[PDB]
Amino acid sequence: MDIISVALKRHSTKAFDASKKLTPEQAEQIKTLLQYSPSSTNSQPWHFIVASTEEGKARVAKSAAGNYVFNERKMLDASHVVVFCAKTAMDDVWLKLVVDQEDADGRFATPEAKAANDKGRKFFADMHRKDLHDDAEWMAKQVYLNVGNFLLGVAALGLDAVPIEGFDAAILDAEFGLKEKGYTSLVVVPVGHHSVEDFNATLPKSRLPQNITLTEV
Amino acid sequence: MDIISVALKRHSTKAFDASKKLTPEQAEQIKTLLQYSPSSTNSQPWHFIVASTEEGKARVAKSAAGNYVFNERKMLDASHVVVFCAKTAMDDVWLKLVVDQEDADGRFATPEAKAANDKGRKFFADMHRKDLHDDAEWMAKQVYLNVGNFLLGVAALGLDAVPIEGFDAAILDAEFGLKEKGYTSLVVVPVGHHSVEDFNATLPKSRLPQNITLTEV
Ligand SMILES: Cc1cc2nc3c(=O)[nH]c(=O)nc-3n(C[C@H](O)[C@H](O)[C@H](O)COP(=O)(O)O)c2cc1C
Ligand SMILES: Cc1cc2nc3c(=O)[nH]c(=O)nc-3n(C[C@H](O)[C@H](O)[C@H](O)COP(=O)(O)O)c2cc1C
Repeated sequence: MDIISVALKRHSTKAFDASKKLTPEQAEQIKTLLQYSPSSTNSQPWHFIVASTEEGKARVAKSAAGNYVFNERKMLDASHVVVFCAKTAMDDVWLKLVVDQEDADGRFATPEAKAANDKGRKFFADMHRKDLHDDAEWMAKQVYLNVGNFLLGVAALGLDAVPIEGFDAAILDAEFGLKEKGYTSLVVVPVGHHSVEDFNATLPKSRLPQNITLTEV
Repeated sequence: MDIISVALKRHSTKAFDASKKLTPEQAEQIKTLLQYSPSSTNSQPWHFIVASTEEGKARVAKSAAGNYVFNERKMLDASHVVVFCAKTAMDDVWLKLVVDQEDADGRFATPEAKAANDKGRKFFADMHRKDLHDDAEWMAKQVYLNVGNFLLGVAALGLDAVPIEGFDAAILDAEFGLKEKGYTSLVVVPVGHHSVEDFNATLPKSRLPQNITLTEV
């Protein structure tokens, strides 16, 4: 159970074995990972859809019918398929909700601590929706962080997965009633076990040398 | 069971033990982690700065001014500090860097297949920097994905870390001459070991209930 090995061994599955499914335990482990991911000020500006039924994966895959047909198969054949969603705008409600939760779990000693945490959360939230007018992308950024967390996490569970950015968010939004609830699709991640039609399992892993992307000071 | 415990036990350390440094192997491991993270089309539109010296860390801490004082401590007290940077504009010279390392690592069986990815990568990049004119946030989204992978990874190594968004991007960029190289800092991640002053090490992890963030279908 060494994380580097799993980091060097994991890959983007290009073909899933429709027959091999997720344990009801692994199915639970998948939702736990999504939920427990960190976020700026613990804003958790996301929403997830975890397709488990063929009727569900088809609903999702329905967004890959365009010029992303090669992606369609990964969706339908994989055990579970999660489509990460980000909030469209950071509202005062979601903010009150987060702090009310942190309080419910006992993260505040005095009511003054609770207030100081809320003012700090609103400081950052405001500099985004009021100063820089980027709360939508700031929120989308955290969702991606959640994905990086997820990809490594499932890989460490001995599961295969692949981050799909090639899909019509517009079609997916409409198909699930998103945007109405204040959300958008950003990444689709089919999870399960790979089949022999997956070429990327035999191919070596590649990244640019550290002498180009990294500076030590 | 394995990464899940890691995921639920990890926390945003608020105070570091300066004397507690990373072991020689741990230092190489965090670097590997930064390197093998996935990214859309394997574009790796990122750059990292790892400060391990006392001089390096102070230079990064320079960005912890104004209303970001509460983060200066962690940037100096932590064993190593990683500055996550994204490219400011995706140019063909880099798309050529990626494809050349993929060809060199032995992923392409036929020269037709290499030209097949170059086109795939280009088409994806083209619709971002031309049509939507948002390649700056697209590359930035990839960096956050890398951070998520990093946060869980260092935690799996038994290391402490806190993702910092509270710093001055201009000071960090200027202090390192990033704009001229084509980069901008997004997230700062000091990593080492927590001190007993870390009030967050003993506090309970708070997250929203799954009945709000997750829709199982
Ligand atoms: C992108 C990002 C930026 C953050 N910025 C800061 C920061 O500037 N300073 C800090 O002390 N914590 C920062 N946090 C830590 C969050 O408050 C923390 O991740 C969140 O409350 C969840 O707590 P946990 O990491 O203990 O699970 C940041 C987290 C993320 C993901
Ligand atoms: C955000 C994102 C989007 C990607 N889009 C796709 C996609 O639509 N289809 C696909 O097969 N792979 C996709 N990839 C997988 C990448 O090509 C892959 O992560 C990269 O080549 C590095 O290889 P690895 O995943 O084996 O480490 C994507 C990856 C990420 C992180």
